[PDB]
Amino acid sequence: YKAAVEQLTEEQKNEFKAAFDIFVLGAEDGSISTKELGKVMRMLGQNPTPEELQEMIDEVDEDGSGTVDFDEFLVMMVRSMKKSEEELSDLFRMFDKNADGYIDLEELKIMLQATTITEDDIEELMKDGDKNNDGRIDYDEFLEFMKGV
Ligand SMILES: CC(C)COC[C@H](CN(Cc1ccccc1)c1ccccc1)N1CCCC1
Ligand SMILES: CC(C)COC[C@H](CN(Cc1ccccc1)c1ccccc1)N1CCCC1
Ligand SMILES: CC(C)COC[C@H](CN(Cc1ccccc1)c1ccccc1)N1CCCC1
Ligand SMILES: [Ca+2]
Ligand SMILES: [Ca+2]
Ligand SMILES: [Ca+2]
Repeated sequence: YKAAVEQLTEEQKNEFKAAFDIFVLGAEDGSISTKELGKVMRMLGQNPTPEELQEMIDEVDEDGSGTVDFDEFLVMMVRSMKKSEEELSDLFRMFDKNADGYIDLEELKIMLQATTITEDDIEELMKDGDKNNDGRIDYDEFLEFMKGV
């Protein structure tokens, strides 16, 4: 909910902002349309249909603008943290190409293709998610990372 968004620390909002920035790369009016959602999806190795992408945009577009702005992105995230389990597993697998149950530094570099976010940002992301210091994020770490401890 809108209010719950204000429970996020200032650092969480910034991190979500960094993620939002990747989606709006080269976007009109800096908001996420089906076009940008399709580009990230494709960069992650998927091949969504127009119906699937439109379904995702409508699910989080609260003002019927047809696009997702940062405020709506935040609410969307707050909502998933506080079905979500399944999307999380798929997302993990999108990064875990060899299916060994880990996301290593190289696999995270997928986010630099056709791209705002930098290698330093990636190595930092890795440190944030890698709790046991083995240079990788396993599924349990990933879930804790995505849900918030
Ligand atoms: C590498 C694969 C294991 C991940 O793809 C799984 C897809 C993702 N979904 C939704 C989704 C998108 C983003 C993040 C998590 C889930 C999907 C839907 C439309 C287009 C591409 C993927 N789900 C489709 C139904 C069950 C599998
Ligand atoms: C997967 C979770 C961490 C966040 O859940 C949001 C995703 C799609 N997101 C994020 C996303 C999209 C593609 C690839 C990775 C993550 C989303 C993003 C932008 C616009 C709309 C939805 N689904 C929410 C319900 C249906 C959509
Ligand atoms: C799931 C999406 C809404 C984006 O989530 C963004 C980041 C890291 N993502 C990076 C990412 C960028 C763009 C699209 C999808 C994901 C991430 C990626 C891989 C492994 C761990 C985190 N999470 C860190 C803690 C909560 C936010
Ligand atoms: Ca909107
Ligand atoms: Ca892997
Ligand atoms: Ca680890």
